[PDB]
Amino acid sequence: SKAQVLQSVAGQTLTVRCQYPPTGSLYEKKGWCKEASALVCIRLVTSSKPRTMAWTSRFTIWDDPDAGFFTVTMTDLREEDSGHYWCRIYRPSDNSVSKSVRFYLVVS
Amino acid sequence: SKAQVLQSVAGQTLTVRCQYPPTGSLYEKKGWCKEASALVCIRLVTSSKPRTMAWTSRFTIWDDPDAGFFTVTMTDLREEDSGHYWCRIYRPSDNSVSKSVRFYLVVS
Repeated sequence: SKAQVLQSVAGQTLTVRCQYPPTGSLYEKKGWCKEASALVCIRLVTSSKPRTMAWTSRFTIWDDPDAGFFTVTMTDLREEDSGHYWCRIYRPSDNSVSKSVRFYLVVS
Repeated sequence: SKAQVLQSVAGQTLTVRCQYPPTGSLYEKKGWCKEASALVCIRLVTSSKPRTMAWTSRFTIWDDPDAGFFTVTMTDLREEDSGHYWCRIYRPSDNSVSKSVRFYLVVS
């Protein structure tokens, strides 16, 4: 789909916000992954529970359903981080994707 | 000078890191401003003391000399935020600029 272009420079920190509608008492895992192929997106970080300090190296997610969005943070950008990414939201019931946004990160 | 290009989309949050060398026990105010002309840069936010929650609406700065850099955060980007900006570092002694980095923010 038409990737939204994000651009920064090496050493900086990237912040990406992805909003989503309410699903009641049910919790949807949030994920950030990098496209490796048209049909492979490698998971970089995932929020499994709400308002958790979801770590994993340079990548983190802070998700709060009460706010209606989660924020992905990528620190210490390198040229090699350039590429296509998606923030994805997964359903409990079957891990199907209910919302996904494609981004093109350009780091120079 | 050759502005570094930062690019995002409306609604997102922008993070800008500016590093700087040590000045001992002396504290340099940190500022973020937007170019209005070649010789006018309007101050948007300033850190007057170290590790302070330097507010002022959508813009904030967190500066920590022990870390060697400060971070400017601009939330809720709008198309109108597009333009040239500088993160500046001011000397005690006379408010002269000891370091400044020019950026071009593109928000679509």
